[PDB]
Amino acid sequence: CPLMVKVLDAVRGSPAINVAMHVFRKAADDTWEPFASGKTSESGELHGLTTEEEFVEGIYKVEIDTKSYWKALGISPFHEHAEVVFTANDSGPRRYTIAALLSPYSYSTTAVVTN
Amino acid sequence: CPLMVKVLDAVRGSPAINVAMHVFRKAADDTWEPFASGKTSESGELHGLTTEEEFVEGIYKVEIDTKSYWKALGISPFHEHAEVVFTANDSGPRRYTIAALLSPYSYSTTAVVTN
Ligand SMILES: CCc1oc2cc(O)ccc2c1C(=O)c1cc(Br)c(O)c(Br)c1
Ligand SMILES: CCc1oc2cc(O)ccc2c1C(=O)c1cc(Br)c(O)c(Br)c1
Repeated sequence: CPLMVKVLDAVRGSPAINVAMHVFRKAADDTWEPFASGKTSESGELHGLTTEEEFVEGIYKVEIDTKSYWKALGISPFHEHAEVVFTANDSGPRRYTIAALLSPYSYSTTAVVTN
Repeated sequence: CPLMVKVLDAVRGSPAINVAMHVFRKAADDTWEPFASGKTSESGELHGLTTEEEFVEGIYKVEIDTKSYWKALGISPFHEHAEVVFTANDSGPRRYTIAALLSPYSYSTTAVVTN
Protein backbone atom coordinates (compact mmCIF):
# COMPACT_ATOMS: atom_id res chain seq x y z
CA CYS A 1 0.00 0.00 0.00
CA PRO A 2 2.08 2.91 -1.31
CA LEU A 3 -0.46 5.68 -0.60
CA MET A 4 -2.78 5.80 2.42
CA VAL A 5 -4.78 8.72 3.83
CA LYS A 6 -5.93 9.04 7.46
CA VAL A 7 -8.33 11.73 8.67
CA LEU A 8 -9.21 12.59 12.28
CA ASP A 9 -11.85 14.88 13.79
CA ALA A 10 -10.50 17.26 16.45
CA VAL A 11 -13.99 18.29 17.66
CA ARG A 12 -15.23 14.77 18.44
CA GLY A 13 -11.94 12.98 19.14
CA SER A 14 -12.74 10.34 16.57
CA PRO A 15 -11.80 9.14 13.11
CA ALA A 16 -13.38 11.27 10.39
CA ILE A 17 -15.59 8.68 8.67
CA ASN A 18 -16.93 8.84 5.10
CA VAL A 19 -14.66 11.71 4.04
CA ALA A 20 -14.42 11.79 0.26
CA MET A 21 -11.17 12.61 -1.47
CA HIS A 22 -9.80 12.78 -4.99
CA VAL A 23 -6.15 12.28 -5.96
CA PHE A 24 -4.72 13.96 -9.06
CA ARG A 25 -1.39 13.70 -10.84
CA LYS A 26 0.23 16.48 -12.82
CA ALA A 27 0.48 15.62 -16.51
CA ALA A 28 3.28 16.65 -18.86
CA ASP A 29 1.14 19.57 -20.09
CA ASP A 30 0.91 20.83 -16.45
CA THR A 31 -2.79 19.96 -15.98
CA TRP A 32 -4.16 17.89 -13.09
CA GLU A 33 -5.27 14.49 -14.31
CA PRO A 34 -7.55 12.27 -12.17
CA PHE A 35 -5.55 9.50 -10.51
CA ALA A 36 -7.67 7.82 -7.81
CA SER A 37 -10.50 8.53 -5.40
CA GLY A 38 -12.26 7.06 -2.39
CA LYS A 39 -13.71 7.73 1.03
CA THR A 40 -12.47 7.05 4.53
CA SER A 41 -13.67 3.98 6.39
CA GLU A 42 -14.92 3.66 9.98
CA SER A 43 -11.26 3.90 11.04
CA GLY A 44 -10.77 7.23 9.24
CA GLU A 45 -8.42 5.54 6.76
CA LEU A 46 -8.51 5.19 2.99
CA HIS A 47 -6.44 2.26 1.69
CA GLY A 48 -6.02 0.79 -1.77
CA LEU A 49 -5.84 3.99 -3.80
CA THR A 50 -3.00 2.76 -6.03
CA THR A 51 -0.31 0.14 -6.62
CA GLU A 52 3.48 0.30 -6.65
CA GLU A 53 3.51 -0.07 -10.45
CA GLU A 54 0.93 2.66 -11.12
CA PHE A 55 2.31 5.12 -8.53
CA VAL A 56 5.17 6.45 -10.63
CA GLU A 57 7.27 9.56 -9.99
CA GLY A 58 5.25 12.72 -10.26
CA ILE A 59 3.53 15.60 -8.53
CA TYR A 60 0.35 14.46 -6.80
CA LYS A 61 -2.51 16.41 -5.25
CA VAL A 62 -4.86 14.96 -2.61
CA GLU A 63 -8.05 17.02 -2.33
CA ILE A 64 -9.92 16.08 0.87
CA ASP A 65 -13.60 17.17 0.86
CA THR A 66 -13.67 18.57 4.37
CA LYS A 67 -16.55 20.98 3.69
CA SER A 68 -19.06 18.18 3.02
CA TYR A 69 -17.87 16.39 6.16
CA TRP A 70 -18.57 19.39 8.40
CA LYS A 71 -21.85 20.34 6.71
CA ALA A 72 -23.27 16.88 7.47
CA LEU A 73 -22.43 17.46 11.16
CA GLY A 74 -24.29 20.78 11.07
CA ILE A 75 -21.13 22.91 10.91
CA SER A 76 -20.42 25.58 8.31
CA PRO A 77 -16.62 25.38 8.04
CA PHE A 78 -14.05 27.80 6.71
CA HIS A 79 -12.23 25.75 4.09
CA GLU A 80 -13.61 24.36 0.85
CA HIS A 81 -11.24 21.40 1.08
CA ALA A 82 -7.83 20.46 2.40
CA GLU A 83 -5.26 20.20 -0.40
CA VAL A 84 -2.01 18.23 -0.08
CA VAL A 85 0.43 18.64 -2.99
CA PHE A 86 3.74 16.78 -3.07
CA THR A 87 6.36 15.15 -5.29
CA ALA A 88 6.33 11.37 -4.88
CA ASN A 89 8.94 8.69 -5.62
CA ASP A 90 11.63 11.11 -6.83
CA SER A 91 14.35 8.95 -5.21
CA GLY A 92 12.68 5.60 -5.84
CA PRO A 93 9.52 4.01 -4.46
CA ARG A 94 8.35 5.10 -1.03
CA ARG A 95 5.25 4.46 1.05
CA TYR A 96 3.26 7.58 1.94
CA THR A 97 0.75 8.15 4.70
CA ILE A 98 -0.99 11.52 4.39
CA ALA A 99 -2.68 12.52 7.65
CA ALA A 100 -5.13 15.36 8.29
CA LEU A 101 -6.55 16.55 11.63
CA LEU A 102 -9.72 18.57 11.04
CA SER A 103 -11.46 21.40 12.90
CA PRO A 104 -14.13 23.71 11.46
CA TYR A 105 -11.73 26.64 10.95
CA SER A 106 -8.38 24.85 10.92
CA TYR A 107 -6.62 21.76 9.75
CA SER A 108 -3.19 20.27 10.20
CA THR A 109 -1.60 17.87 7.76
CA THR A 110 1.55 15.80 7.90
CA ALA A 111 3.15 13.00 5.95
CA VAL A 112 4.87 9.82 7.06
CA VAL A 113 7.26 8.61 4.36
CA THR A 114 8.87 5.19 4.71
CA ASN A 115 11.27 3.18 2.58
CA CYS B 1 -7.22 45.34 5.31
CA PRO B 2 -9.84 42.63 4.71
CA LEU B 3 -7.30 39.82 4.11
CA MET B 4 -3.95 39.27 5.88
CA VAL B 5 -1.69 36.18 5.87
CA LYS B 6 0.68 35.27 8.72
CA VAL B 7 3.30 32.52 8.43
CA LEU B 8 5.39 31.02 11.24
CA ASP B 9 8.32 28.58 11.26
CA ALA B 10 8.06 25.68 13.72
CA VAL B 11 11.70 24.58 13.29
CA ARG B 12 13.25 27.92 14.18
CA GLY B 13 10.49 29.34 16.40
CA SER B 14 10.28 32.51 14.36
CA PRO B 15 8.20 34.33 11.78
CA ALA B 16 8.63 32.83 8.33
CA ILE B 17 10.17 35.79 6.47
CA ASN B 18 10.26 36.34 2.70
CA VAL B 19 7.72 33.60 2.00
CA ALA B 20 6.09 34.20 -1.37
CA MET B 21 2.43 33.56 -1.97
CA HIS B 22 -0.22 34.09 -4.62
CA VAL B 23 -3.95 34.54 -4.07
CA PHE B 24 -6.39 33.35 -6.72
CA ARG B 25 -10.13 33.80 -7.17
CA LYS B 26 -12.18 31.03 -8.74
CA ALA B 27 -13.67 32.07 -12.05
CA ALA B 28 -16.93 31.05 -13.73
CA ASP B 29 -15.14 28.38 -15.81
CA ASP B 30 -13.67 26.82 -12.61
CA THR B 31 -10.17 28.15 -13.34
CA TRP B 32 -8.04 30.11 -10.87
CA GLU B 33 -7.33 33.63 -11.86
CA PRO B 34 -4.56 35.62 -10.17
CA PHE B 35 -5.90 38.12 -7.64
CA ALA B 36 -2.99 39.33 -5.48
CA SER B 37 0.47 38.27 -4.31
CA GLY B 38 3.39 39.27 -2.14
CA LYS B 39 6.06 38.07 0.28
CA THR B 40 5.88 37.99 4.06
CA SER B 41 7.61 40.74 6.03
CA GLU B 42 10.10 40.38 8.88
CA SER B 43 7.09 39.78 11.15
CA GLY B 44 5.94 36.92 8.91
CA GLU B 45 2.92 38.93 7.78
CA LEU B 46 1.59 39.95 4.39
CA HIS B 47 -0.74 42.97 4.44
CA GLY B 48 -2.43 45.02 1.74
CA LEU B 49 -3.41 42.17 -0.58
CA THR B 50 -6.85 43.60 -1.40
CA THR B 51 -9.46 46.23 -0.59
CA GLU B 52 -12.95 45.89 0.82
CA GLU B 53 -14.49 46.91 -2.52
CA GLU B 54 -12.51 44.27 -4.46
CA PHE B 55 -12.82 41.43 -1.93
CA VAL B 56 -16.27 40.21 -2.94
CA GLU B 57 -17.92 36.90 -2.06
CA GLY B 58 -16.43 33.95 -3.87
CA ILE B 59 -13.95 31.13 -3.53
CA TYR B 60 -10.32 32.11 -2.96
CA LYS B 61 -7.09 30.12 -2.90
CA VAL B 62 -3.89 31.18 -1.13
CA GLU B 63 -0.91 29.25 -2.49
CA ILE B 64 2.08 29.65 -0.16
CA ASP B 65 5.49 28.75 -1.64
CA THR B 66 6.70 26.70 1.31
CA LYS B 67 9.03 24.59 -0.83
CA SER B 68 11.23 27.57 -1.76
CA TYR B 69 11.30 28.67 1.89
CA TRP B 70 12.65 25.33 3.13
CA LYS B 71 15.06 25.06 0.19
CA ALA B 72 16.58 28.42 1.12
CA LEU B 73 17.20 27.04 4.62
CA GLY B 74 18.80 23.86 3.26
CA ILE B 75 16.02 21.62 4.60
CA SER B 76 14.27 19.02 2.45
CA PRO B 77 10.47 19.59 2.45
CA PHE B 78 7.51 17.36 1.68
CA HIS B 79 4.97 19.73 0.13
CA GLU B 80 5.16 21.58 -3.18
CA HIS B 81 3.22 24.43 -1.53
CA ALA B 82 0.65 24.99 1.17
CA GLU B 83 -2.84 25.61 -0.21
CA VAL B 84 -5.66 27.37 1.63
CA VAL B 85 -9.00 27.34 -0.23
CA PHE B 86 -12.01 29.07 1.33
CA THR B 87 -15.28 30.87 0.58
CA ALA B 88 -15.53 34.53 1.54
CA ASN B 89 -19.06 35.29 2.76
CA ASP B 90 -20.71 38.56 3.76
CA SER B 91 -22.00 38.06 7.31
CA GLY B 92 -21.59 41.56 8.69
CA PRO B 93 -18.18 43.25 8.68
CA ARG B 94 -15.45 40.61 8.46
CA ARG B 95 -11.65 40.68 8.40
CA TYR B 96 -9.83 37.45 7.52
CA THR B 97 -6.45 36.40 8.85
CA ILE B 98 -5.13 33.22 7.27
CA ALA B 99 -2.39 31.73 9.43
CA ALA B 100 0.03 28.92 8.59
CA LEU B 101 2.56 27.20 10.84
CA LEU B 102 5.21 25.43 8.78
CA SER B 103 7.37 22.36 9.39
CA PRO B 104 9.29 20.51 6.67
CA TYR B 105 6.83 17.59 6.57
CA SER B 106 3.73 19.22 8.03
CA TYR B 107 1.75 22.41 8.15
CA SER B 108 -1.19 23.70 10.13
CA THR B 109 -3.49 26.43 8.94
CA THR B 110 -6.27 28.31 10.68
CA ALA B 111 -8.49 31.29 10.00
CA VAL B 112 -9.22 34.13 12.40
CA VAL B 113 -12.38 35.88 11.19
CA THR B 114 -13.24 39.02 13.17
CA ASN B 115 -15.47 42.09 12.99
C1 LIG C 1 -5.09 12.09 10.75
C2 LIG C 1 -4.06 11.48 11.67
C3 LIG C 1 -3.38 12.58 12.48
O1 LIG C 1 -3.16 13.80 12.00
C4 LIG C 1 -2.56 14.51 12.96
C5 LIG C 1 -2.15 15.77 12.95
C6 LIG C 1 -1.53 16.32 14.06
O2 LIG C 1 -1.11 17.62 14.05
C7 LIG C 1 -1.35 15.51 15.17
C8 LIG C 1 -1.80 14.19 15.12
C9 LIG C 1 -2.39 13.71 14.03
C10 LIG C 1 -2.88 12.50 13.72
C11 LIG C 1 -2.92 11.46 14.59
O3 LIG C 1 -3.37 11.65 15.71
C12 LIG C 1 -2.59 10.15 14.19
C13 LIG C 1 -1.77 9.89 13.09
C14 LIG C 1 -1.50 8.58 12.72
BR1 LIG C 1 -0.44 8.26 11.24
C15 LIG C 1 -2.00 7.54 13.47
O4 LIG C 1 -1.70 6.26 13.10
C16 LIG C 1 -2.80 7.75 14.59
BR2 LIG C 1 -3.45 6.26 15.57
C17 LIG C 1 -3.08 9.07 14.94
C1 LIG D 1 -2.59 30.71 18.62
C2 LIG D 1 -1.80 31.14 17.40
C3 LIG D 1 -1.55 29.93 16.48
O1 LIG D 1 -1.67 28.70 16.95
C4 LIG D 1 -1.41 27.85 15.96
C5 LIG D 1 -1.40 26.51 15.94
C6 LIG D 1 -1.10 25.82 14.78
O2 LIG D 1 -1.08 24.46 14.75
C7 LIG D 1 -0.81 26.54 13.65
C8 LIG D 1 -0.83 27.92 13.73
C9 LIG D 1 -1.12 28.57 14.86
C10 LIG D 1 -1.21 29.87 15.17
C11 LIG D 1 -0.97 30.86 14.26
O3 LIG D 1 -0.73 30.60 13.09
C12 LIG D 1 -0.92 32.20 14.64
C13 LIG D 1 0.16 32.67 15.39
C14 LIG D 1 0.20 34.00 15.76
BR1 LIG D 1 1.56 34.67 16.76
C15 LIG D 1 -0.80 34.86 15.36
O4 LIG D 1 -0.74 36.17 15.72
C16 LIG D 1 -1.87 34.43 14.60
BR2 LIG D 1 -3.17 35.69 14.11
C17 LIG D 1 -1.93 33.08 14.23
